[PDB]
Amino acid sequence: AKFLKAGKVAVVVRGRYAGKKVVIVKPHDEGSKSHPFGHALVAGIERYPLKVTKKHGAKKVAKRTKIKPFIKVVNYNHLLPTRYTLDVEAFKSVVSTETFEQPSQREEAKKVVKKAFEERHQAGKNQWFFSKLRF
RNA sequence: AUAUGGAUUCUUCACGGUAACGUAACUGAAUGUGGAGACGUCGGCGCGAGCCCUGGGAGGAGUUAUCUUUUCUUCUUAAC
Repeated sequence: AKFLKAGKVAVVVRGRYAGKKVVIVKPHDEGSKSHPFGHALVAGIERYPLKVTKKHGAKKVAKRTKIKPFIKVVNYNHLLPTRYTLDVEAFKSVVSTETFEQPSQREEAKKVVKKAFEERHQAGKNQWFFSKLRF
């Protein structure tokens, strides 16, 4: 009866990313010395790709499909779990507790996440995840 | 009207905080939505400003047969 697993998709509810979909990578149920609460390490989308029609040229399609990712430690109370799933094995090793608290390692993980999201978006799958929420 | 500095970009249009949110900055046309402009009267209570009262001290003046370390007066600080 536990659903906050390592591939669950949730919606951020607070903190500059509210209304943006996210996928849980590493959960921490019994808190930690820092962040003494139930929290998860998540990677999400900050700038969703724009809709592409058949009239768009080669240059414009590549521009409109760019995705800007982010990584964040989020309290459980600030997430809204969904029923969707997204495999994270391609980038689970690069995001962890170590990659935070260091500016250089945060950017290295983000570009790896960006490449994974771009390839996932191409050859369309997980269409709900890449669709911007309307509110 | 315009230039320089700063900021931003090879992940093109910034990062931090669990969060409330923070910052020297940190593209946004049509169209749409929201806020400010924009609001009665009476009652007590809290707080601020000016005034009033008052202690010590540094100056000036008055009274002094007798008494009064005394009576009066100056000691101020704007927008931004």
